Amino acid sequence: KLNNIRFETISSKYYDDVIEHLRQTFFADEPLNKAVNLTRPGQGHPLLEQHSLSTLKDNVSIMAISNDGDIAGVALNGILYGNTDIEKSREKLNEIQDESFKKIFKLLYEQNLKINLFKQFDVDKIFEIRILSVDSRFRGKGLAKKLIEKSEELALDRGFQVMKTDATGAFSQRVVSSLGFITKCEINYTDYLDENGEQIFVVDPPHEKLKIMCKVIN
Repeated sequence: KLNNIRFETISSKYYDDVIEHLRQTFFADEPLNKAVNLTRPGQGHPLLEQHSLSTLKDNVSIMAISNDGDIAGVALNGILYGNTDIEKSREKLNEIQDESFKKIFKLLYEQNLKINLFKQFDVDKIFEIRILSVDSRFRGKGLAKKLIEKSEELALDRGFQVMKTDATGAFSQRVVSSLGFITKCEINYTDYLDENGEQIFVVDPPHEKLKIMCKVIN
């Protein structure tokens, strides 16, 4: 049944299910992952999975569970601290052995250098939406938007004042725009070129831009 969907904060007993959901329905089809053939469904990826698990452990992610306990969708959210040493990401960047993964990491890193949301809003932590995923069986039910609404409700509960997402896809961008998020930084995939003038990411329509977007919630 496509109804009686429940929303809950993701706890450890569910990590396996959630990671499986991501392997099966999300990772391979995300615009940038797809552009560089990062992986295929069910196969997963050690780095993607490590990152998702570390995110889950922030205890601010939301899942939509169906009547029979299937993961209908998730919002994997993480906490960004203003006091985290930047160096971190440099080392991480120069540590990766997966060429394809490194390209994505680098684009996200580089764009994030162009703004400082901690200073702009005078906050020491930011609630980051990292993955927004809905299982194909459950599309057309408005779950993606609900997952973000629920994420904002939890963020407010935990005393956050600013939410952020680095949205790589057009559907997620439209969802968060509809909920009041504003673009702070953006770049067209057709404009992000290697030294020889060829695109680093050749991305399938309708995905055209990476947008770093944010919302003041309190």
